[PDB]
Amino acid sequence: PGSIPLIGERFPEMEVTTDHGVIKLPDHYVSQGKWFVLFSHPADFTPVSTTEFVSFARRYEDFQRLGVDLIGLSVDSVCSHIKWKEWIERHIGVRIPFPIIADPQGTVARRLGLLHAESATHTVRGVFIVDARGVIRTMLYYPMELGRLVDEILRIVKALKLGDSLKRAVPADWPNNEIIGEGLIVPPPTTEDQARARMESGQYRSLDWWFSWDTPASRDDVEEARRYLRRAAEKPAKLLYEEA
Amino acid sequence: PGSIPLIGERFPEMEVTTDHGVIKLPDHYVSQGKWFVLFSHPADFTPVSTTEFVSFARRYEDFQRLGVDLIGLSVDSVCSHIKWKEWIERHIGVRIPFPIIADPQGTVARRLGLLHAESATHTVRGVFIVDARGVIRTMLYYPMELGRLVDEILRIVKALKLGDSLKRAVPADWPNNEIIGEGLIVPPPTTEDQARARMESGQYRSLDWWFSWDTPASRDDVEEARRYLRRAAEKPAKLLYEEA
Amino acid sequence: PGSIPLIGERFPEMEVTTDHGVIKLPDHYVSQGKWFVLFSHPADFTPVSTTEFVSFARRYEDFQRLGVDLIGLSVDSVCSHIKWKEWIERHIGVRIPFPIIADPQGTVARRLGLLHAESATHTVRGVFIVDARGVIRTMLYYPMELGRLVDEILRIVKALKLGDSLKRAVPADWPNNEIIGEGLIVPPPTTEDQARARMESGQYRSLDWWFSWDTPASRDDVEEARRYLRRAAEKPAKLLYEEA
Amino acid sequence: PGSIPLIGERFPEMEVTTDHGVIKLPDHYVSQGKWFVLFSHPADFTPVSTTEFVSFARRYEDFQRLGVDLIGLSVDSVCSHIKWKEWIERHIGVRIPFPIIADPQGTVARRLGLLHAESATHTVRGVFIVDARGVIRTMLYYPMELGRLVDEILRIVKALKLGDSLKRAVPADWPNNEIIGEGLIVPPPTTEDQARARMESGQYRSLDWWFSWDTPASRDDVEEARRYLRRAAEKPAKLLYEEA
Amino acid sequence: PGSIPLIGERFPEMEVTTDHGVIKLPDHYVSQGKWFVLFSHPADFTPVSTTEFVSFARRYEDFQRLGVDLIGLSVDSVCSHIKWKEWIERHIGVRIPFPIIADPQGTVARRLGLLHAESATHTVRGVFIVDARGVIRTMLYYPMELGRLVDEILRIVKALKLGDSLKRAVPADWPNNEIIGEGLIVPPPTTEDQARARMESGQYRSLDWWFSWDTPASRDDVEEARRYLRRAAEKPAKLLYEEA
Amino acid sequence: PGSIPLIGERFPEMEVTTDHGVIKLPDHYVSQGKWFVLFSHPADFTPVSTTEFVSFARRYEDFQRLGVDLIGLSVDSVCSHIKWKEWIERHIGVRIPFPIIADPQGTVARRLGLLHAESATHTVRGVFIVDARGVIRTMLYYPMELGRLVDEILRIVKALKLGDSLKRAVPADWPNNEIIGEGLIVPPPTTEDQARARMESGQYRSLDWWFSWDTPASRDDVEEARRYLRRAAEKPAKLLYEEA
Amino acid sequence: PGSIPLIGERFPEMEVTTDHGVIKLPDHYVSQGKWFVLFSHPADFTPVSTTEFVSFARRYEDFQRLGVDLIGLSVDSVCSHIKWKEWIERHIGVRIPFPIIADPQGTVARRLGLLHAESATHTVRGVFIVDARGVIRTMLYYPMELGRLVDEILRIVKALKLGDSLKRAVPADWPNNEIIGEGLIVPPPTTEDQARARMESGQYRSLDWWFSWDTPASRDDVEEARRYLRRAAEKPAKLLYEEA
Amino acid sequence: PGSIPLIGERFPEMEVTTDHGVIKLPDHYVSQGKWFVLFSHPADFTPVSTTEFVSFARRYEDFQRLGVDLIGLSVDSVCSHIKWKEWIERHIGVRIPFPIIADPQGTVARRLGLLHAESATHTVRGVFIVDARGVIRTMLYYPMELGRLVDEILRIVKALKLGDSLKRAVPADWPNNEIIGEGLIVPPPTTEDQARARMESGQYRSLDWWFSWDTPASRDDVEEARRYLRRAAEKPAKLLYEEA
Repeated sequence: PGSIPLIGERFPEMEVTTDHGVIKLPDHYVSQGKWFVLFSHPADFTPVSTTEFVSFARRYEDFQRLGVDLIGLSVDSVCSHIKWKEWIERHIGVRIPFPIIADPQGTVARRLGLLHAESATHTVRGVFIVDARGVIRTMLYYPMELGRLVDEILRIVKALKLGDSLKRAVPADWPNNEIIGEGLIVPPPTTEDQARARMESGQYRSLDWWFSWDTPASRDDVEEARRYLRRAAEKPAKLLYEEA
Repeated sequence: PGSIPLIGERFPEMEVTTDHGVIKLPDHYVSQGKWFVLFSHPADFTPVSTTEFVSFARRYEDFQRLGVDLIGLSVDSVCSHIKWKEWIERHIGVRIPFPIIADPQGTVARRLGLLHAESATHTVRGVFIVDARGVIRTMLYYPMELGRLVDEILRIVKALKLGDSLKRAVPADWPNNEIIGEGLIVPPPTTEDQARARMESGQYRSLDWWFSWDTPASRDDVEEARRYLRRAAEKPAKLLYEEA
Repeated sequence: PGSIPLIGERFPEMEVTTDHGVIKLPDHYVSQGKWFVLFSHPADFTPVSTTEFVSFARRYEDFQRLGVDLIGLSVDSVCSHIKWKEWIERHIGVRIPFPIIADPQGTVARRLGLLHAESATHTVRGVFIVDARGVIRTMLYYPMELGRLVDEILRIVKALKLGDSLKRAVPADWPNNEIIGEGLIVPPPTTEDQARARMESGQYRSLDWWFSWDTPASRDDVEEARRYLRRAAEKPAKLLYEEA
Repeated sequence: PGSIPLIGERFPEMEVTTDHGVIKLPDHYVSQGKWFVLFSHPADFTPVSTTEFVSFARRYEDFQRLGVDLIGLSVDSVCSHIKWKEWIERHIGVRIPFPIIADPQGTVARRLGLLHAESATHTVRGVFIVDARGVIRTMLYYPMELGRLVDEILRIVKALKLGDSLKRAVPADWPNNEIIGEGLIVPPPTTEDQARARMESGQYRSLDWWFSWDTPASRDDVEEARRYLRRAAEKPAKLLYEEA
Repeated sequence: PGSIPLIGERFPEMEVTTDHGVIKLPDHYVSQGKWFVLFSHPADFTPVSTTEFVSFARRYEDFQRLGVDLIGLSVDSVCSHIKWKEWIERHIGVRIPFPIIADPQGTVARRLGLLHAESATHTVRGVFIVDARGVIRTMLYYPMELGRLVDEILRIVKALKLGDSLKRAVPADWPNNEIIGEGLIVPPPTTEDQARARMESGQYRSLDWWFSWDTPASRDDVEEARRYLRRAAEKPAKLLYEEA
Repeated sequence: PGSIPLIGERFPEMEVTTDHGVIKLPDHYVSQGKWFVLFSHPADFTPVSTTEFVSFARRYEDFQRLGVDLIGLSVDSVCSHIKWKEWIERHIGVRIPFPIIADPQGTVARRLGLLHAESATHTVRGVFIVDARGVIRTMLYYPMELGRLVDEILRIVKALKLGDSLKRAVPADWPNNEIIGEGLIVPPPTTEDQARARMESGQYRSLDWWFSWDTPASRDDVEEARRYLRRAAEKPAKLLYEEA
Repeated sequence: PGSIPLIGERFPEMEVTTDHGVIKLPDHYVSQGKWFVLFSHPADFTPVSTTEFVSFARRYEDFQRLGVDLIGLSVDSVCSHIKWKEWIERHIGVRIPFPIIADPQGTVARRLGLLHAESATHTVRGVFIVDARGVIRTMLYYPMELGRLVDEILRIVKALKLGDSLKRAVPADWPNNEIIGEGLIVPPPTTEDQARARMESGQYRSLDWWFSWDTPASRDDVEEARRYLRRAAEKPAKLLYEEA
Repeated sequence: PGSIPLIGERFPEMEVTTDHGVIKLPDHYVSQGKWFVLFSHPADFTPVSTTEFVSFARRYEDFQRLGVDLIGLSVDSVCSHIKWKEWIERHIGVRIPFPIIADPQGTVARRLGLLHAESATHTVRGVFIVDARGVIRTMLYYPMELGRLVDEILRIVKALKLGDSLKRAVPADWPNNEIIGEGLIVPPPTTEDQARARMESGQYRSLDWWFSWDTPASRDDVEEARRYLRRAAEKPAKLLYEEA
């Protein structure tokens, strides 16, 4: 096994070198009132990693609408990062606008547990979702051989921010949940007195005293979440390889 | 501040008590030639967890068809697991067919790093995808306040089985990748000789010696994967709360 | 092979989550000048445990009259505790009025030595009798297979309270001791001069200088304690399973 | 705190010196197919301890009916044990037929955790109920100031032995339980398949799939157990101090 | 082997429970300007031990007249001590007026090295002679099978007090030394100059510069010591077993 | 602050250099079926030590009659021992026939715990009484300022040999015990069955079941032990200083 | 400070990943009878490193002619190495024919002491000259800001090989030493007999018994070495930036 | 198996005994605004070491022009150093003007990592180039059997001082680099913003945004550096051996 930071912990304090300059994490993003998604890839000039950078870049505006910044990470150095970006700009027609951390001695990698048994030398496809307080909200470890579904990363941040802003929990497969649809869950009672007050209140649709929900998300909130999933499910209109 | 098992490692040898009896992991599933998805939830008779069990139960046939079994985990005991499943079948009309681990002392939870800072006593929403050799392939850690997207778990398992059988890596957002669509990536050359040989075979479409791909997945495999994402993107025709 | 708290020790300082909320032990009871009985059971929705909650519930007023509060404990979570009590009130027609601690990681169980070799993950049927100063006075460890005698727990608390106020030791089987009946024992002399002086005073009935007693308990005190034992001896007029 | 052996563990292998000679525990009883109750008292020529020794002696034949032997324990030496026994025979008219362990260095006391904070030098009123396989079944810790209810010790050994022979769990306050009276509880199902097979059997009375029971105890078993409690509840005919 | 306090060290600071109450050693005696003889015996109601208690009691005035208190010690408890003294008073006609320490966990015994290989559980027949400054002057260890010669304990104390007050060393077998009779020895010179001065000054009988003596002990001092040995040598006119 | 060998332990294996040659303790005496008395003195050419060597020398014959050998010990060298013995024969007229260990680095002294607080460099007046099996039977520690009573060392070996051969314990002050005179004590019963059998057998004089004795020592054994004490008590006929 | 391997030691046993594949050092070269120069550079697509790779590639045949292989090293990955080589081939017209180690976790850099205080993450410009036995012969540490003089690296391996072949030491600045020109030094005598015999044999030119030399190097070996230094001294007629 | 101080670190503080007296390193040279080259040699009166001292002595002027002092090091004592220098002056006609450290117990050698496997006892041919701030700028380790090229030591210090004053990196083989001749390299951009600003400024000749250079070294700086290399490549005019 290996060590990791945990959901509910402050992202560990660290200075990192990127292709945009030196930055402190998580302070650089807190100070801007921004969430960030830190994600890792094994090495520059690798194909699955290249497809993921293009996916993130296509979705950069959707992340900006949510007040979310993107930052990559591999063990390759800054000049390799910049050459790889230039190659993607020239050959695929896509500009990567977000920084990439250079982590040559694996210092960041070992701190975030991004070195798995699949490779002693190269990080797996780690994803840290960090809110504007610098708190880790969600962690995903995908392997070398499988690209990420970047639309699920938008769904996660949109639903987490909706949860925070309405004091609600978010049901499976939201906003297309099979029980309550675009409904959001009221945090259950934690005492018998709260359980009673809730059974007697009639304020919410309920299946039991522990399962109440309402529909407090705006139609804009619901449809933007659904658009991410519709894009994931859509056959692309024109493949970028064709005009390359 | 927590330890996890790692991608590429054997799922740790353990005996667990489920509401179906005592089993050895990963042996029980390895012996049947099955993959398994082990996932955790904080406690029984909690609403997000209930929406997730209903989502998994709706997808159970989709998992079975792939040669994949499901096993749950919370810190609650077997009698609570059985009462909760009875509750779901009676009040929602859905039978949960797969076992749930009872982990009251958190033995399993500490082994798998499922106790994060969000709760000292209750597991987060962890997901271990384990192949038929008993090897961990992917790990996801969703928080208390956010339900999983279960269709992404199906897409991960399908893309992994495809990549394993076709000897390919899977691009971002497969089968709807913006660069190569349903194409799968040839693992890149590891030497200058292999790179020269690959580029002077023209056996594959390529953007560079390190980015080659073909389209070896069948119509059926591709459409199966697209079915998962289309179900994720679509609002269900009727909601299960109406039927209660 | 396990540690325990000891008679004469302060009940250890701890914050516990109950189905009534968060409390500090023993402070929450010391602050009210109340004794408490903390008792454990293996799991919610187990039958012997259900019989014991119903027995405690029937005796709640008897405990209340001595200024003794009740608090249960199992490794199950709050929501399982509230659902279990709801099942008891619905199916047996008895409301459980006292809190149950939820101890999902066995933190409290390990602190009080409630995990024995009968089960690695579930608490035996422990009983801690703690006075208004927060001091452990008596400890009982019943196994999984055997319900407690709750009337003996009343008789212990009543006899302890009498012993403390009257400055007496309590004979075997009080208030029906075969030697001295409802007599209480004068703490024996600790010196030769004290022994000679106790014998020369002839203030008490004696069998020897180390064995003096008197009858200072009131008729109401003795009758209260004899009531507990008569209820334990007599078959209930009507069984609750009947009107179910 | 302090250390103790636990319910479900084999009584610790040990040679003890008693006023009947040296015996190995638990082998000396195992080898005769006998249960034993080992109990402790702080010191010889103490008044509460004397009342308890007389209680146990009066109930000697009730213990032998159950195939249970008695063995005592204090930090006093053999010659003190024999002088104390002679004093009880001479002044109270009661022969103590069962051995007492001499534990001068507290070697046995420390092994069984009989030294609590009430006294660094004298054992509290410990009770270890040990079955004919040498397994600890129940442990009670009464303090210096409070004599035991010896009839509850008979009720425990009778109920444990009945549970063992009829493969049943014993409800609270048996044989006077307020829900099922003299009924004994069928150990609950541990799987969903068994829970369903049980509720389709209609083989037993049931409040739910986890709360089944029947009435397999002999009327002799029931009335003997009730008789221990009726004796506990009975004002004695003639106090033994009268005739001294 | 095993650890001890040594001649010339302060008797270890300790609080001991006696049948006369709690006292602090050596303070209780130092604060009175009294020597004490602490002596041990294996167990109360043993026959050599009884003969030794009677021998000390007969010599109690001789000890008191020298400004020496007696205190005993066994692993037996206070009540046992007092019952044993009652037995000696009633059956031998001798009152034991001095205190006995109760040492049930062997705490004092381990401190004073009174547990030898002859018994793991009961002290041998240790004797600690302690002066009015709390300083250990002499230590004797007699075994279980052999009663002490109490007159030699009187001789040791009288000779040590004479040596201290007259600034002399005491010859072998004093006051019946075969070379110098009742003579006492001048501590020898420690320098060549002191040797020359002494071997010139002619103030003392000498066998050499290192062997000088005088006779500074009063006739009553000498006769007091002779009387201890004369009592040792003479068969008592009447044996206490006869007049019982 | 010192470690000692214990009664009941084998005398520690060691090779010592004496003024008679190198010997192995205890084996040199065990080989011959001899007891030995090892005694120490602070240094050669000290006056108390000289009186003690002369007292041992005069009693050599009494030691040889009991099959006891004598062996001395100081931190002085073999040359000093020979010069010292030659001085005693010339100036006092007494041959020292027994060997003295030379212990220059205090190797033997530290092993036997003979370095006490009185002197960090010179041995106190230790006595080890060792039987023909090489077992330590009694230990005495006299200080620098006080010579031994050698007749008590004879009485100890005599009483011990008599106790061993007759299977008896020896009362206080034997053969002049004030309760039973020259009587020897039968080891007390260790069980109730032995107590009752012994008492009703009438075989011995008794004061109680734990205090039995007879008179199995020959008149010669008794009068020899008494002569030691008579000699200890007698004013010597003529002093050796006068004819010196 | 930091740790290094040393001249005269075996190059540490290690498997390394290069852009030509996986090789074992030093075995891969030892098994071919080849020397190797392992050199490091901080990162790919850095300008000093690029000039050094071009210098090495220009001298590749000079190295091959001596039986010396070249192997580079940086913490950049294999794909980055190959893209950097392509760049050099495309923009400078120079093919890099030798392998580059990929050392992303700095496993090799730490083993060889290539991380200095100038950078925590990137190796300085290290040079290990390793002979055909696998033995380290010479180590150079150039910093980030200063490219190496590759002709001195040729002079070192040429001179070491001559010295090994001819059993000679090589004077400062060989083959242009100011004292002995192209002379090689005879290893000095290690004894006075050798010193006398060396001087008397008149076999060598000599300044003293410890300073003898001859001229055993072929004209071709000398001119090869002089050609390395003349190349180092002469400005190229055409600069490669002008043919880009 | 050796430790070294590193490039970028301050030369370690040490007091060293030389043949010019005690000096403190590096403060002695830092004080004067002087760089120093500290070099080592195995032992005095060894032939390769002699050729090296002569090569340094004859280049002393070139070192003085650069504000560089020289200091030697061997394990030989100060008297040997002075005798050795006298021998070089007398027999070769060359005065050694710089000090030599005496390092008899290898204190300095061990601190600078100058003891390698080639000799446990004698130092290899180490070179520490230390700047006027007392920082280590370059480290060379030549072996016993190979003399240094002292002109490369001048070239290093000349190139380092030039890089420092013009803020430039020095290409391979400067001033005869095969790509840019006497061109000096601008440190590469560390961000994409800097890369773009530099490429659209057109201020520098470039091969790419990471490879910019200009020619800001004076004709004198370039020709002085090139003279070092011309000297190294020139067959000496007359060998000093003939004059000796």
